[PDB]
Amino acid sequence: NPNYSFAGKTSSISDLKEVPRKNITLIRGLEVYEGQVSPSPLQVAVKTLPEVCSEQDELDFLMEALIISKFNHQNIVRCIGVSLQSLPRFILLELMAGGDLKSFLRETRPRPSQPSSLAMLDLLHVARDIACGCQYLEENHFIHRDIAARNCLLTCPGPGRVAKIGDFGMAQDIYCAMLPVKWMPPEAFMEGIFTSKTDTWSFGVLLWEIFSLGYMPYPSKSNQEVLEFVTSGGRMDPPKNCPGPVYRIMTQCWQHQPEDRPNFAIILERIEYCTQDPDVINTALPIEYGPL
Repeated sequence: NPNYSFAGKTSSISDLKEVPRKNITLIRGLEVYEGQVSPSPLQVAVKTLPEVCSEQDELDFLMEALIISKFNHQNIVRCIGVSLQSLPRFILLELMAGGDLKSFLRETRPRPSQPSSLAMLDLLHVARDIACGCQYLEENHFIHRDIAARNCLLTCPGPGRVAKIGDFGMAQDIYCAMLPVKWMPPEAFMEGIFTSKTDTWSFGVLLWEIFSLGYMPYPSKSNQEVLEFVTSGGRMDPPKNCPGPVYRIMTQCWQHQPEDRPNFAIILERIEYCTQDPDVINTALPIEYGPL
């Protein structure tokens, strides 16, 4: 019966909104499923706990539910509720029909078949959306410890999409071959120290992911190669066609000392300035060659 504290308030399993299992219908796989909760039922994403799981997996599933349920921000995926009293156990989330941001960027790259699928403003809007969520976490003293394109989701694929932070596993914090080293600042991988300025660093890496249209950070480098590179002052080059003003946000996010990195209010200010600049937003994204 673990307690969870966020923004000075403590909650437990009893605070989670239990939805009767009979009101929940699974529609398709997306494990995660599209579902409906009951003339116009609510469309949801359903995250499931495998019945064949360990006891730690059970506790981790509960904690995930507690964490997400206590956030209240338009750029953090909503929790509709849970169904923990039937098996397999469910967490019911906001349906994000656009899927994860990394997959979206890769699949929606400008190609000859789709020459204007995305523009710079689309990318700056995604960046602003996630920075807004990050500012909310910072203001509420929550350290994400796992900001990355794979952990962000889109409301829909088409125009008007809103990006949100969707996953809260805190993968960077060991307090390893699964460690997301490519998103971690020096103090995190060396000393295991995390603060809101460690989220700033990771946001810089996300910005690179966005403006590269979904490339893996540090092209051709392994995890240890990246660790040694970043420790010695090495930084990524700009993504292809990346405007100078946008690259400078990245390089500010990657200052060696945490105190020299911007907070999320400043990041948002800088993203807004880029969004206003015609030379930035009139920059064409590269076209990835393919058939008509």
